[PDB]
Amino acid sequence: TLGARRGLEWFLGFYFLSHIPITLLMDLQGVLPRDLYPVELRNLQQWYIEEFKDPLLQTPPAWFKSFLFCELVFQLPFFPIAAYAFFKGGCKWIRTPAIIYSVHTMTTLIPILSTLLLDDFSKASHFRGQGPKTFQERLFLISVYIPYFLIPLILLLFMVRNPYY
Amino acid sequence: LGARRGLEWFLGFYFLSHIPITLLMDLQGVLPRDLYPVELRNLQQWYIEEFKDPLLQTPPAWFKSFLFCELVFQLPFFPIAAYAFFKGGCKWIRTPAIIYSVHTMTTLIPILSTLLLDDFSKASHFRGQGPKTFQERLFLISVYIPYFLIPLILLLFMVRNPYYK
Ligand SMILES: COc1cccc2c1CCC[C@@H]2CCCN1CCN(C2CCCCC2)CC1
Ligand SMILES: COc1cccc2c1CCC[C@@H]2CCCN1CCN(C2CCCCC2)CC1
Ligand SMILES: CCCCCCCC/C=C/CCCCCCCC(=O)OC[C@H](O)CO
Repeated sequence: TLGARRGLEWFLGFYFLSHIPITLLMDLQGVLPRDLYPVELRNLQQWYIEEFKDPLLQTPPAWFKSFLFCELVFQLPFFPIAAYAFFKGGCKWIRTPAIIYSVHTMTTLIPILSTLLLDDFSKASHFRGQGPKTFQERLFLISVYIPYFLIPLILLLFMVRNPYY
Repeated sequence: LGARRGLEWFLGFYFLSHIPITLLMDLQGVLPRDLYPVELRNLQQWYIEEFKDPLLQTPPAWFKSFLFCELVFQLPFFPIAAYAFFKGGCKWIRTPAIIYSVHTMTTLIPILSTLLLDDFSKASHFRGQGPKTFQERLFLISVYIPYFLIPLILLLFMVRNPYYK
């Protein structure tokens, strides 16, 4: 049947494939004009921000907004190329690109996960009551961001040590 | 000499000088300043007052995480990378230097974006600590931009130089 290395490649292929609709229809609504999005998709983002209490994608600060422009200009073009590579197999030319993507993404989420778990989101802060208030509400939000840090770390370890790449 | 060997000399001097820069300056906002002598505390207070640095003294959550990354991840790599480019022809530094380059570049994209585009008034969360004029934003970007360009050169150097593949 399928192997261990090939199984991770299929799992990584769906990660890069599913990241395309997640970036376009969700994350980029904080940097791109609202008029590029239909009303049905603009309310879907608000369902997330209200339920998960996300203070970043709601109104992005300057540091978070710079990571979103990286996702549009650098990460988004790489997603289809990486998906095709790990679905086909034997594409060694992706080793250095996948390392660059992994290290970059992981470095974007260390300040994100640190802010969501340690920063203050009360009315006295600049977030002005928009954000997780309880420890359970912080992990409920960290749960959505943690797959985008763990999966790239898996890709970094895979690329550095795999002799077939 | 030559451009390649000269760049390795320049890179070695970058990683060697980054050791006193990190220990004696940048880590004063992550480590307790009781461990620093009065003179080293006063030199940082001079830089914060003269250059109007809004991040180094009282770092936000996102800026603190990078300073911890600079301590746990970057500082141990500085002597190894200095030896690799001073000696020359250390092909084992390629992937480790790529990881440092993409990490440090991703660290400063939000910093440069914040210094140039964010609001540093008395009503902002920085409480008038930052720079107001465009002139001092360049005075502050000038001390942060070499840590984006030199890692950018390193990334392009390791990706294409056949003497490290
Ligand atoms: C039926 O379930 C759903 C339906 C609709 C949406 C969602 C779910 C399930 C859970 C919540 C999601 C909404 C996704 C929002 N997140 C996208 C990734 N983003 C990161 C990417 C990396 C760079 C930093 C930002 C963080 C935000
Ligand atoms: C006699 O003049 C000097 C003497 C000593 C030092 C300096 C000067 C004058 C020029 C300024 C320097 C001090 C620079 C301080 N910066 C170092 C890099 N650091 C990191 C933060 C994390 C991301 C990477 C960059 C931010 C702070
Ligand atoms: C006293 C002040 C001291 C500091 C003063 C400021 C120094 C600015 C230096 C910039 C280096 C630029 C190097 C550019 C090298 C070529 C880039 C290139 O060709 O890039 C191709 C591209 O990356 C393919 O994707």
